[PDB]
Amino acid sequence: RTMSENLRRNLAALEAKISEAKTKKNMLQARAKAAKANAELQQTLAAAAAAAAAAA
Amino acid sequence: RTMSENLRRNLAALEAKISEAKTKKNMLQARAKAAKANAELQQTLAAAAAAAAAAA
Repeated sequence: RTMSENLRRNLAALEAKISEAKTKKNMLQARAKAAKANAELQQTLAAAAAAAAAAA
Repeated sequence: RTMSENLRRNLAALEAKISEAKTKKNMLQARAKAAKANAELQQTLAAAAAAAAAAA
C-alpha cells in the first residue's frame, strides 16, 4: 500500500511530462512552419521587385 | 494403548507442520512472482520513457 501510493504518483508524474512534451511539440512545429513561410515570402518578393523594375 | 495415544498425537503434529509448510509455500511463491513483475515493469518503463523522449 505504501508502494502503490508511490506508483500512483509516478504514473501521474509520467503522464504530466508526456502531456507537457505534446503541448511543446505543437508550438515548435508551428514556429517551423511560420519560419519557412517568412523566409520564402520575404526573399521571393524582394528579389522579384528589384529584378523586374530594373530590367524594364 | 499409551503408545497409541503418543503416536496419534505425533501423526497429528506431523500433518500440522506439513499443512503449515504448504500455506507458507503459496505465499512465498506469490511474492517471488510479484517481485519479478515489479522489477521488469519499473526498469522497462523508466528506461524507455527517458530514452525515446531525449532522442526525439
